[PDB]
Amino acid sequence: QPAHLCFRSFVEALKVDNDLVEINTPIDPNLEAAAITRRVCETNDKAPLFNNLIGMKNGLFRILGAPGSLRKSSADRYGRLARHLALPPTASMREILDKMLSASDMPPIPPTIVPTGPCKENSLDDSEFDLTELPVPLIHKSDGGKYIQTYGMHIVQSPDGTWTNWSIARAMVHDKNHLTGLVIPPQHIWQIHQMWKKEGRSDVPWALAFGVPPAAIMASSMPIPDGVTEAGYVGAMTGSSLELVKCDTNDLYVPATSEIVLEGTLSISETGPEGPFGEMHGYIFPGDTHLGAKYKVNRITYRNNAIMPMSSCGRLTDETHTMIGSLAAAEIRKLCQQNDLPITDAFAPFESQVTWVALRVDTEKLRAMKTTSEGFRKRVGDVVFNHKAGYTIHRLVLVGDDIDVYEGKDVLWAFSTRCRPGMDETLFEDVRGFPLIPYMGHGNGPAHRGGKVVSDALMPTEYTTGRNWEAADFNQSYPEDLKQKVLDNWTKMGFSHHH
Amino acid sequence: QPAHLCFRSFVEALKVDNDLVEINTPIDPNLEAAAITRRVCETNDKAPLFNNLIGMKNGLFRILGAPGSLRKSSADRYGRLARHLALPPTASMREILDKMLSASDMPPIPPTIVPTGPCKENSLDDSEFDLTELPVPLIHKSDGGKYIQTYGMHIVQSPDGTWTNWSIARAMVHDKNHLTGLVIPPQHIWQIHQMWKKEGRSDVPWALAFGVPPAAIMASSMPIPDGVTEAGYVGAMTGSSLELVKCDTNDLYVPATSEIVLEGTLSISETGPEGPFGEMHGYIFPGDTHLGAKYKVNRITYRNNAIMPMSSCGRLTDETHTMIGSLAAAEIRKLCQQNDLPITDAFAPFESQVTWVALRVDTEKLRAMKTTSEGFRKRVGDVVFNHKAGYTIHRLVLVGDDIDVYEGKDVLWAFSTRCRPGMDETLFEDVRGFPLIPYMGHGNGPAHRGGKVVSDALMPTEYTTGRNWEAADFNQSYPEDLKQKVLDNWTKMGFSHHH
Ligand SMILES: Cc1cc2c3c(c1C)C(C)(C)CC=[N+]3c1c([nH]c(=O)[nH]c1=O)N2C[C@H](O)[C@H](O)[C@H](O)COP(=O)(O)O
Ligand SMILES: Cc1cc2c3c(c1C)C(C)(C)CC=[N+]3c1c([nH]c(=O)[nH]c1=O)N2C[C@H](O)[C@H](O)[C@H](O)COP(=O)(O)O
Ligand SMILES: [K+]
Ligand SMILES: [K+]
Ligand SMILES: [K+]
Ligand SMILES: [K+]
Ligand SMILES: [Mn+2]
Ligand SMILES: [Mn+2]
Repeated sequence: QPAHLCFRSFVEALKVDNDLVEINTPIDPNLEAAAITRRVCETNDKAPLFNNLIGMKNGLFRILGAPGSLRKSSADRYGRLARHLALPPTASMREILDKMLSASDMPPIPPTIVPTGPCKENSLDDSEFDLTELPVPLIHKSDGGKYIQTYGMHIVQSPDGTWTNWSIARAMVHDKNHLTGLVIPPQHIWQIHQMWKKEGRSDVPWALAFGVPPAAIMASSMPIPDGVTEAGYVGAMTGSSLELVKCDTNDLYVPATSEIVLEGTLSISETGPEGPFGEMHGYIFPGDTHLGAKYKVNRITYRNNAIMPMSSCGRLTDETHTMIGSLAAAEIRKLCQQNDLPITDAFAPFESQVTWVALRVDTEKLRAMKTTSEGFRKRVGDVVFNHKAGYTIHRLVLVGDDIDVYEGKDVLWAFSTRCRPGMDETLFEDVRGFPLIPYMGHGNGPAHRGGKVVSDALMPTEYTTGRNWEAADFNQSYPEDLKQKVLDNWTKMGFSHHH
Repeated sequence: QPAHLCFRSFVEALKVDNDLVEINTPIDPNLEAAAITRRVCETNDKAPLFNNLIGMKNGLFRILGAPGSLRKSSADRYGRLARHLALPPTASMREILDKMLSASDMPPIPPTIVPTGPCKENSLDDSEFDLTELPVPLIHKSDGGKYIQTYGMHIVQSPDGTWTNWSIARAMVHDKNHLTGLVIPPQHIWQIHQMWKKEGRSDVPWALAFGVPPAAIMASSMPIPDGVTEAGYVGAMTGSSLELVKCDTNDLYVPATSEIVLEGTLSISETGPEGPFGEMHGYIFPGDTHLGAKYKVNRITYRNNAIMPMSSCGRLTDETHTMIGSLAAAEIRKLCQQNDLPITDAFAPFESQVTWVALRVDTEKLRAMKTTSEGFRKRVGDVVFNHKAGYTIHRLVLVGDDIDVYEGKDVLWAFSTRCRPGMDETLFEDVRGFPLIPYMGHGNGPAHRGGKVVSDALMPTEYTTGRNWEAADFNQSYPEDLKQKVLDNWTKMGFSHHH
């Protein structure tokens, strides 16, 4: 099976790329696996495959850390993400985000039901497993539980059957047969949960599949529109119908090559302690436990020699930055364009801890609109901050065509030099806020509302007659023939891609 | 003579450090020297010494570019600055800024007058020089003149004789015997000029010395207090009285080893076209010429084989970042402390284009103050933004003790995650603004007023009971013994100072 369609093949691809370290000696899931992974993520090293996890039994489980993190070299920096999508390892972020958006104006390709697959190789009924006995990692020393779920896909379906959602939401072990996790607005797992709660008749049929097709985990992490079944979006993106197998204990369908599948129910009534967890913004607040959603596990199925992917999330750079931020930015770009806003590109700078999105403006189109900063900022912020795709993002930075929004140095330059604090900004207090940002949930104001801003780093003439500066840089401050001469003589004089 | 006391010895020090490239073939001062220098500054390469400048005649002049720019390696990143000050090349920014502040609670050591020095080796009277015939560089292609003055020291004295100021302010060639330049409030050259204007009786006696003692050019660039003679501050910092020689045509005193000295007058009545110039924030606005101050040159004296230092300023990183930003930050740190504010450290992040200063707070002291964010931000911003040391800085970021303000990644992390836009900020519209920032002088609001902000990246419990988080990073999220084990086994497992 191709790497983008099969997690086991993806692992092989990483090995073949010299982008994997296999660790065959015993590693403790209590902190050690996650510490190694954390160090990988902070240094852009090779992904760790833990083949010898202390507590592994009857095939459950090995661990792959850092599945969607960065590589060291600039040339293949996003290669691990490219390997989720059948793209060349040198793909740019623009190419990755375009691939993720491509299915948005294509017919879905619905999944294909097959009778069996590798995920059925082994099974454990409700007398034969205990979640507390598996080698579930403790990822950060102050976590409030062992977070089994950091890179699997939750599967829930609307009561009417018409929408099946795939998403990544965290969850930890509660006891032998239950998990607790976040189920919060405006996420689609929450929206579907609310539908079942209003019906009031049963718990939500649920499955959680780990080690799913890489293209599917990417779509899981993306805020594609309400009511759109991710399986058919992934089918259209990849050009192929995804092969799914029915669960044994409910009528949901999971990817045939899933490494590990949990089947059960998400309660419409019960809750349990959840958190704290070391989160995407780089913090944990020890002791901050709150009631979360509660999942009951009735059955486990799994591949021979099953591998559990894990995100050791926190400070830069891991899957929470590369996937949450970038994929939100992609959706925001599309949303802007669909609202007739002249946005060409969007990216969440890593430097902002993916709390900003920089929006590149086609300034020729802007000039035709004959508008002003105040008006334009308000329009952009209303579109984005009133939409689910804007949920995680608290600052939008508008920049003109000279800025590469995929280069954080350039975004920071433009923000710092072109946006006058206060005057060139519009604050949004009556929008949904992202409580996980420390200044929100642990800050001075409402955790769930406000704290958002549009920062206009467009210069005045960008709205009227066109850019009226040149950069004071080597590229712009010297003629072509001179630059080339300098470059050609550089090493001759005495001065100093792949790598 | 030691390197910090003699520019010619400083050049030798750079050579001996393997931090100099001597270019002995012809180089054009029209753009080429500055293009090479620009590329150096953008890549942190070795400083260029142009020994063969097209247009050099009778000893005027060679050029040294990038005298205060960065080195590539982390270990000696600030080594060129350290060489201005007799510090080891591995000195930290903290050590550099402490050295620059050291003279602030020492008695001045006034200069010593000597009868002659190298700066008298050659001379040109007002029948023998023409500024338009010297190899003055065109630094950026759209500059409005040839900017002879980018790293020399202007010398002016109050009418009463009691304050002699040394500073760096730009100036360009106007004609055979005049320069034009910026003389703007609140700079000390402007303050002294105003004194002479109010007296109304003559033009200001002036000298401009290039290739001065490195320790003197550093103090030139620093906003030490009103009324303090830089020569005596430098004497106290270095522990030695600086040797000065009288000008030939006026009674000002210049460093004995100056490479090149211009003597003349700064007019109290006349102006001439000045600018545009490619500036510290990374921009030039072609055609933006305005009237500037006008200097008349009556005499030139110079060393044999004189060397003119040049800053090819613009986008990161050059002397305008390393010196303007850092030295302002140093003075701000002291100002805060003298106003009883619990500030330990200050630095202007390069990422902010040195428009921000991050202020590290001693949070134990803050807690004792029993205050709030709103109150504390206002107090800090009043002290700093009402003072000349705050002139160039438009955003102050308050951070707690865990943040190294000399590391821009950490400042950006804290700003993005701990300061809620709007709520956690105080805007200052009734303070002096820095018009050279594009969003000021070319922006939507008054060029000279407002546009400043205090951004509080202190978390709520930092004011009350103490930090209540741990970072989700390798350092903080794992115990000591584990970290050490991971590190010790890193290369064994398969994973990857001076450089
Ligand atoms: C890649 C990724 C995405 C996480 C995520 C993580 C990763 C690694 C974690 C597991 C390591 C930590 C927490 N995460 C959660 C999360 N969204 C959410 O609601 N709760 C979470 O608890 N997301 C973001 C969520 O997947 C995206 O917002 C999707 O748009 C949600 O899909 P949906 O649009 O169908 O609701
Ligand atoms: C290092 C450095 C400092 C420049 C400077 C440059 C460099 C390289 C340039 C020459 C390349 C470009 C412009 N600069 C000017 C400038 N200050 C100013 O008023 N006008 C300028 O035109 N400064 C900043 C000024 O030197 C500091 O603000 C000092 O505090 C001024 O000394 P003072 O406190 O005694 O007034
Ligand atoms: K999704
Ligand atoms: K603006
Ligand atoms: K000075
Ligand atoms: K704050
Ligand atoms: Mn969805
Ligand atoms: Mn001064």
